[PDB]
Amino acid sequence: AHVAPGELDEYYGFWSGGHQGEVRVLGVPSMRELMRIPVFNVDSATGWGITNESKEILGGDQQYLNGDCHHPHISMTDGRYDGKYLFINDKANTRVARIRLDIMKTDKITHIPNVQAIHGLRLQKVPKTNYVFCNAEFVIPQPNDGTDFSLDNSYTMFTAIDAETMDVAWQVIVDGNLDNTDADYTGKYAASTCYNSERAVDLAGTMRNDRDWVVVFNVERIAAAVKAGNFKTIGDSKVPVVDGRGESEFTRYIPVPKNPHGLNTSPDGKYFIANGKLSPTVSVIAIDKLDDLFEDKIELRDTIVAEPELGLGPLHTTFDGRGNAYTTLFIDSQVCKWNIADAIKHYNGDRVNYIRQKLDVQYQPGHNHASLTESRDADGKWLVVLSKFSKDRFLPVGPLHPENDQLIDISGEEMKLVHDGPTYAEPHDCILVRRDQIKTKKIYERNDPYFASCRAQAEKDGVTLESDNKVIRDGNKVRVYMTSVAPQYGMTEFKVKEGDEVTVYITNLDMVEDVTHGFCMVNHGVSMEISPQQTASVTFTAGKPGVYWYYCNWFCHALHMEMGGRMLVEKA
Amino acid sequence: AHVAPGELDEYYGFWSGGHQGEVRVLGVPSMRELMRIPVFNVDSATGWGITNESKEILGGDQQYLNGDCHHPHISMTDGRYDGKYLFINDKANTRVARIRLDIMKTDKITHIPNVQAIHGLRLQKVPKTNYVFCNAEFVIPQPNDGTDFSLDNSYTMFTAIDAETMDVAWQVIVDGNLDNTDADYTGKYAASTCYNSERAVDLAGTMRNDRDWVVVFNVERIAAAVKAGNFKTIGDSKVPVVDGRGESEFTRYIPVPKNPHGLNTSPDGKYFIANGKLSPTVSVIAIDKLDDLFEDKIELRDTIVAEPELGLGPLHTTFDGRGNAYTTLFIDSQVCKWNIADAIKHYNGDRVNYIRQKLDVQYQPGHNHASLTESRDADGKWLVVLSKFSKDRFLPVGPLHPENDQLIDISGEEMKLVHDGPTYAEPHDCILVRRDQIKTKKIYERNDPYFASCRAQAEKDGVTLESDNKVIRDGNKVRVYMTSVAPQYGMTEFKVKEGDEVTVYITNLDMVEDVTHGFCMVNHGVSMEISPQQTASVTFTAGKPGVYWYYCNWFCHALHMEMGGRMLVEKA
Ligand code: CUA
Ligand code: CUA
Ligand SMILES: [Ca+2]
Ligand SMILES: [Ca+2]
Ligand SMILES: [Ca+2]
Ligand SMILES: [Ca+2]
Ligand SMILES: [Cl-]
Ligand SMILES: [Cl-]
Ligand code: NA
Ligand code: NA
Ligand code: NA
Repeated sequence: AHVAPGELDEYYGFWSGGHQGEVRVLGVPSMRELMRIPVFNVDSATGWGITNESKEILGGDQQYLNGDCHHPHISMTDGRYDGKYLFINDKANTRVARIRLDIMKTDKITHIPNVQAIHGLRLQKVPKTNYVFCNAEFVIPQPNDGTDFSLDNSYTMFTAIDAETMDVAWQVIVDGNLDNTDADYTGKYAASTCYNSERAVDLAGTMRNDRDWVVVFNVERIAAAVKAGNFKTIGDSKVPVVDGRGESEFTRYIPVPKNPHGLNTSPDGKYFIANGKLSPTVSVIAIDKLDDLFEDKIELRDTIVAEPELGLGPLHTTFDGRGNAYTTLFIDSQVCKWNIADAIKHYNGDRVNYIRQKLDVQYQPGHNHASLTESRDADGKWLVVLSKFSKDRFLPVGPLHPENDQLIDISGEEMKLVHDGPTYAEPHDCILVRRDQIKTKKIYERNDPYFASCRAQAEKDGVTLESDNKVIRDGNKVRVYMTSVAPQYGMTEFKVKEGDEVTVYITNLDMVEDVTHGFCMVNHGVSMEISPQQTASVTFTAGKPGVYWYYCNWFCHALHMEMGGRMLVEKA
Repeated sequence: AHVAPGELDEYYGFWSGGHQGEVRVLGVPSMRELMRIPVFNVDSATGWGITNESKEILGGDQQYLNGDCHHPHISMTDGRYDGKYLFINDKANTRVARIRLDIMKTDKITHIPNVQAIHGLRLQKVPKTNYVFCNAEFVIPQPNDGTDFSLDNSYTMFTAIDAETMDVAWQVIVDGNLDNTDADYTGKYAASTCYNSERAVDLAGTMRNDRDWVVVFNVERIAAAVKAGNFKTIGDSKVPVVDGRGESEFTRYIPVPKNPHGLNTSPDGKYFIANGKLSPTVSVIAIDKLDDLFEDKIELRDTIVAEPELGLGPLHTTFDGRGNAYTTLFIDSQVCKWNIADAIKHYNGDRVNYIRQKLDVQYQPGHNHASLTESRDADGKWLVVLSKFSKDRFLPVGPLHPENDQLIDISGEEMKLVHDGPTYAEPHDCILVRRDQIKTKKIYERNDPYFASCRAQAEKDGVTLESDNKVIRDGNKVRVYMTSVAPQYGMTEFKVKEGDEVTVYITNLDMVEDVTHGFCMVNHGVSMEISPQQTASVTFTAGKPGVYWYYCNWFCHALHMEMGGRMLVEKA
């Protein structure tokens, strides 16, 4: 449970940042934050959102200073984590990101078309992560062009992204809406919860139906229809769209009470578990019955093998790989341990006890996550419970309180609280991976894709980034290329005109690990990271005439304070 | 050392974020981050830098997405922390911020005129914090208007800000430059290091002189000259400027080797200690000799009562209140405990031993900070050492590594490492305060200054913020006022035209602690916090015609997912 100085954590944890927009890398079981990976936020330090390279990745037709990331998931090969990529949603500005786990940096951002608010996200497990599966939460008109605002004619879609290219593969129109999603251990099926079968905005409307549903997607049938050309398109997007509304070959709508929320696949591949939320239950769907259901051989509700009452406000379920499930009860403010097989007996009227233990948590739990739960190798060691209120649990810090991520030992029969982890607004889910499932680089190589655009521009200017310190004049544009070797930039002054569009490229020629440099231009609103063997750039408009200093903002050497230069801006 | 679940930390720590731009609130000795206070960064979650209230506080004539904050200090009454305000510098875009410690929010940002790169910052101690003292690091022409770029005619200034108004009080022109600063325990004196007596840009130039100096400011004389009207002004600023160059009544330039860096006041009020950096020394200046020096009764170097050799790269010194000092050695990667009285005897020629202990730290230490060191109540319990490299100390996370903030027990004769704390780029200094020295509010009062502007606009529109759900049209502006009680906004639909300038005001009517609401407009790049009894607002341009959902992004209730609404944008 404890990590001494000089000792390493046993697992990485990748935490969502919620509306703060980043991913946080923790060591488990120390629960210490090792790194922040900027995604949808703008990072003053590394310049994510400021650098040209990050801006290229972000794309889009407007700058967004925010995002809302909930659901981080790591790429799999044959149902085991492979450590290549992390993917996460953006509910705020309707995007999905991919993070490269070799350098812990975002490398792709995709805008999802003709939907709003990407919420649920999880990955194909088997045969490997070929698809990223994405829910859009909020129904909108199709197309959304202002000619018809009616809810009556508003819909959402389920989206599959090609994991390797990050281009959207296809979308499925559904009835109702989409909340959370998971995938099976064959590649054939994915499934999502719906809380708004009513397609309402008002609170009473969203709660009218006694049951909403889990919608199950026959990914095999969908992919085949898309391959055959049996699809349509919406609006300005060329993405293939198939229609899963009503009675469709692509979907099954299994009724589940009530405004259900989490959707979690058991690590033995047997079950999708929908969390009942307004219903004090979960609903256990037998994946091995879905083939029969897609042939209309059984009823929709025949796939339900258990629907146990657990307590008030079930939100999310996770697994120890020993046959138990752990479910957050938001209103009762507990985590409930229960046995799946015993709940199945109870549903059948063989009235065994199925609840093993309720542990109070502090306070109001959202997601929970057991170590390796999303893989075949679910190890039953650690359980993280991510609670949304902290009240009195930490020192007072004003009206805005931290969240509380609690680490619980589930290695034995009895859940035991070990650590209370204050966290800034606002983690949703997290994912734990063994140390040995991640392989990182300690320095860049000069062909790295993270500065492909810099190499391409340098070639146009005949600049050798590893060697040159040059000022290139291009009309109202100026490109400044500098090398850096601690504690010196290879250029200590340059001159431009007021209003010039200045781009500064810095290449870090240091080879020693951890010798990162920075670059900041005083009063010009720019900063960037340049780690060993990286190139990075920033663009800014030169301000009113005068001297402006630049300096290294990454303490790098005893002579760091002296690592700088001057930009001289002349009257045009 | 250890804080169990349900127990509280004994100290607050306020960490600088460096070029990440925020202040981080830690519990000590657990070393867990309790809260982030946005300052110069743009926070996707709370909307700091997006909300109208934060934008008014930031002011300026352009948006900055970045800052570089090093030096957090808390307001004092008679040399004891009083818990009212924290102040911090911005090196990147030449600002100073004040944080209100009742709500843990920035409330004032001041742009410092006619200087670049605010670095050193510390507070008046006695009789209380009336002044904030600020160093500007980089010499610039006066005025900085592009007519003369020469270093020969470039200078910097020391700045005093009125702590209560946050308006600049006066500035002092100096020779050389300014790095770090501290104040005495009378109010009369402040002092700064200089590393660039050469006023050079090139590295060899900045290290040419064997000695630079500590510049001591006679604050009493300066304030008198200003009150008498004996000052000038620079450029377009009305701030009073006095000239402390050369032989001046306002300054004394005590030679100190070599490119000295930290400047630290001992808690008995006896010494200013300059950290030698390129010289393996510190220089101990006796404050009780300064009156004699300002009457020319002693020589400049007669104020030096010790100049002990400690080791390679001394950067920052801190104090246990027992007569020992603790100095970071950046090159040797150690913290050195030494006895001040013995160093004075050694300087006098006595055959004595002033070094007590060298502890290896991991790796390359910058600032260090002992609990209550900046006050009379320096308690000698804890020492934080903030190191700039972490190498192998934490799990690998790519080319960019965390920093390492180490917690050391200094309560006894032997310094003992207790904890290694990974931190994101890049803390400089921190300040520790007892739990009982901070008094926070849990909910807002409706007269709070943090939404005075919202109140004034509501009044003009005839709106009662605590009761109204109204849409106000004013040309092409739309002001939308809503109340909120989780899980329902008081308005679930509103209509605007494409291109309208839409301002949404939300007033949180929940009264229970920790029931924070949020607000996000999908695809419009806005988010904001609304904590209990707060009002907050965001402004955005309505996009292309269509439906856009808004939702609460602060998990607030079991029905959080249903806390939404729609903005309907029509073609103009
Ligand atoms: Cu490069 Cu500090
Ligand atoms: Cu309001 Cu969640
Ligand atoms: Ca419903
Ligand atoms: Ca919360
Ligand atoms: Ca010098
Ligand atoms: Ca570092
Ligand atoms: Cl889920
Ligand atoms: Cl200092
Ligand atoms: Na099959
Ligand atoms: Na089958
Ligand atoms: Na099969």
